Amino acid sequence: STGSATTTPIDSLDDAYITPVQIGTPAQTLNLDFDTGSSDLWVFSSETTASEVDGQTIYTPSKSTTAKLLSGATWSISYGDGSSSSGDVYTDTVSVGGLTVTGQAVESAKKVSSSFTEDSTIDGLLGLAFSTLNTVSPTQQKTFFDNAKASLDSPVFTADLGYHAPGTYNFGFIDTTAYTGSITYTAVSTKQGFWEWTSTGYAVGSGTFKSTSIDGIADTGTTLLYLPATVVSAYWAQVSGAKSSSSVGGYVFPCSATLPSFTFGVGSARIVIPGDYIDFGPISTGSSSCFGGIQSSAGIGINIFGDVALKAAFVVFNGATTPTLGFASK
Repeated sequence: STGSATTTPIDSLDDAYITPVQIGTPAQTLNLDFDTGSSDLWVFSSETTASEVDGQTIYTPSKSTTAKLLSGATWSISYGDGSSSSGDVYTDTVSVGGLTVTGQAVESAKKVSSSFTEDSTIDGLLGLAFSTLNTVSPTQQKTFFDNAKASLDSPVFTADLGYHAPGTYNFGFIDTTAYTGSITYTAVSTKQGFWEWTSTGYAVGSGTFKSTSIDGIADTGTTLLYLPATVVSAYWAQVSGAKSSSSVGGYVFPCSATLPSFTFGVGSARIVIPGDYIDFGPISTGSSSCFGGIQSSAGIGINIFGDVALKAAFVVFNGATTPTLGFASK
């Protein structure tokens, strides 16, 4: 089997991407944030505290003939931006882009933090990291990909995110029309439960490439590119007036600037992020200070190749027995 679904930015800045997902019988379609940095599929639901729902579409398990309470199971997750959610668990039929998993754990939120409530366009998350990070207790549950894998034509999924445009998540096949040149594959460590890999270096604009190992994760659920302070300083030093602002919470730059590109290495290959992808616009409405899309990872504890980086590539998440990651230009 295979599946193919379009993923769409939630706003004009590509702050996140939503992908339609069919849950239950008859289908209930919710727009989920596909997140290769976590491993819980959770949804706004009929059980979510009413005051914490503000425009989201909810999953109602009592209206699904295939829903079954997973008795005794609970979940609770805290993300790296400080957001969180928790609740109980059902199993139900879940389909993405034509690909169907029966008996998928669907984690029903009883509580969500304010950032989730305030984002009316995101109806929940679909985790695509390794199942060892799944938070369901006392019986840990598998991701949608892990459940689908044996049925897929090939044990892979791909992320093809757009810049200010829709893109695609494919399951079970590599669309050879969706990228240019060849795909370069690189080793993955699953020791921390992430799609963790080591970039071979970077360049700023038209500058010379610096060969240096940068360990980080491929995380479709993180908006920005978070890299070591040394790397980030070298980037922003090429933008007149750019500075790190503790009051704003990162690097800002004059909105009048033309940003340089940023290149990262994948083995001997190179992925170029155009300067425009690094512009996240005014810090507040009407400001002439703009927020940068490359930020320091210092204090996070890991480097994160988020959407800013990933949307510059066609990315293969290879879930073969020895997992790997592939990157191609597009």
